[PDB]
Amino acid sequence: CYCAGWIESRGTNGAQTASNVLQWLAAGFSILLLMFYAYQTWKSTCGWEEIYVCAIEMVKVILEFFFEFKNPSMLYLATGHRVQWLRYAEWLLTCPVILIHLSNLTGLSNDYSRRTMGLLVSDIGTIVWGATSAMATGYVKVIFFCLGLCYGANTFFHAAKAYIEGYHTVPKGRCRQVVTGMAWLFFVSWGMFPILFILGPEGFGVLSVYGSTVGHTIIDLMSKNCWGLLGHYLRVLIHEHILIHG
Amino acid sequence: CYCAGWIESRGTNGAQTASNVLQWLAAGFSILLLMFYAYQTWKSTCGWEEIYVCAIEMVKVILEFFFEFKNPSMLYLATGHRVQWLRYAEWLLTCPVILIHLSNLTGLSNDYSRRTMGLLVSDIGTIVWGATSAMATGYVKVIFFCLGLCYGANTFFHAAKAYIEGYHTVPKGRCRQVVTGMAWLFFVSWGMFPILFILGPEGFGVLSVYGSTVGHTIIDLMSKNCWGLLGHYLRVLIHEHILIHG
Ligand SMILES: CCCCCCCC/C=C/CCCCCCCC(=O)O[C@@H](COC(=O)CCCCCCCCCCCCCCCCC)COP(=O)(O)OCCN
Ligand SMILES: CCCCCCCC/C=C/CCCCCCCC(=O)O[C@@H](COC(=O)CCCCCCCCCCCCCCCCC)COP(=O)(O)OCCN
Repeated sequence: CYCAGWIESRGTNGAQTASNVLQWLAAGFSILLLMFYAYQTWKSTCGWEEIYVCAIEMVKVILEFFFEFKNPSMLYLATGHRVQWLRYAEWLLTCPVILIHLSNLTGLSNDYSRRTMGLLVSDIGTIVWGATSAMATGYVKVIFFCLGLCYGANTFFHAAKAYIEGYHTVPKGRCRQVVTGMAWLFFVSWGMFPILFILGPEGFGVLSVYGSTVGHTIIDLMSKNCWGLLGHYLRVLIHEHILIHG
Repeated sequence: CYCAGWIESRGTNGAQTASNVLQWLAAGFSILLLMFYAYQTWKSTCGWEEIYVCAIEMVKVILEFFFEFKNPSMLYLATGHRVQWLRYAEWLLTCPVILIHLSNLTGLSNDYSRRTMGLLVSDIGTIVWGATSAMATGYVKVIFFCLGLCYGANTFFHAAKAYIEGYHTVPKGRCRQVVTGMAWLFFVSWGMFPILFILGPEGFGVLSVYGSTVGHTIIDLMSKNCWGLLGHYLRVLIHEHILIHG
């Protein structure tokens, strides 16, 4: 198997250095957040969503530092396109959990509405179509990217509805500022996901593998570590409000 | 890109014929079920889960008859392993919806418990690990298959709990026989999914591409078309019971 499109070049030895540094920073942040969540589960209240997302992010970052360009994480394909399977697998593992966290922002409701079901179905669909577009190499890539755009538009509409509902159910004060910050982080990072797809090697080859890895690491820290930490803080504030007033 | 493991052989020209015949049968069954579900949505009650699963199955069967060995549906990989991406993408699209149907068997409850959330997370994880094992080529394949086995064991435990809960909430009579048949179909087909993985080219190369396609088509008809039709019949019986008694 030669396929000269496999060797190519992943970066410029400076994007590689930035990617390694950001991977170390993400690993450290995920590890520290995991110890913090373990301590909180021991003492305070803690949700399973943030812990699961942090654990998956830590595992993904370790595998990205070690074997990002190896077969399970990087599919090389007969078309000459190196597909970052690790990215989309981690998306499938985390983003549904992030939206399960988005529903029931206040970690108090035990049940989930059908809007959550539509959210999850649309998100799984949009990640599936994004992966297929990454592996689709051509006009099929454009078709599957547009399918993912439609699914992600539905996902964004449902997520915006969930964010408005959370903003209104949450107590007035610090809680709504935390909800607004969560919404900002969520929408910016989840809208940079398709932007990075377009700019990355999976779309127009502008960002290269290492630059795309750098950008995806940054918005991965934003969308999962920082967003999960803000969700945990929102849950802590809600628990305090329930203890005092409720 | 030569990679002599890509050409190989997909079947014996009889497994190919059986695969084509079963694809035509699945396409016809999905089309007829789609007209039936459209008629039911027009006249009777009909759930979105069965319609969505049938539509995805019809699209998947069309793409399997036409471009099953083409790049978007078949990733060829630098390792020489032809990965059936269409299979795992369709799994990610349907199986979560099948489990959303498994929760709320009686199409009456608007809310979903955290057990449904765990079901969906475990199922997405098990499909992700199955895809990674299909692309992982070696001891990494075994490791990811075992990870998928753990996730699918959790999924099966939660699905069994959901089936017992549905069997007990459903009215006594035809409804519980339909629930039992749904449970039998679900567990047999979803347990043949890893059996077919083991026997297929993604595991031990015993079934070949065409034989694996034949088996997956059969248990795809069982797990999605027949199971969805039985779920629709259960919902129809429950609606009749509500109309008469409830
Ligand atoms: C994740 C995997 C990525 C895969 C990569 C490849 C796939 C490509 C697709 C990925 C994503 C593609 C999406 C692009 C299309 C998005 C267009 C879209 O649907 O836009 C969505 C929203 O998404 C956005 O990003 C636009 C931002 C607007 C929403 C921000 C505020 C709402 C929530 C904030 C709550 C805090 C304040 C609440 C009240 C404040 C005071 C009362 C439209 O809602 P909506 O707006 O109509 O809501 C109902 C409300 N009228
Ligand atoms: C889908 C994508 C496939 C990916 C392929 C590669 C990934 C490989 C993994 C895929 C699947 C891997 C699973 C293999 C290992 C799973 C074994 C396992 O976990 O087994 C699970 C599930 O067991 C079964 O598979 C069969 C369940 C028996 C039926 C029970 C529910 C039906 C109820 C309906 C009618 C019954 C009447 C109810 C009451 C009657 C009156 C009292 C253990 O629950 P459980 O049994 O302890 O429950 C709690 C009950 N005590």
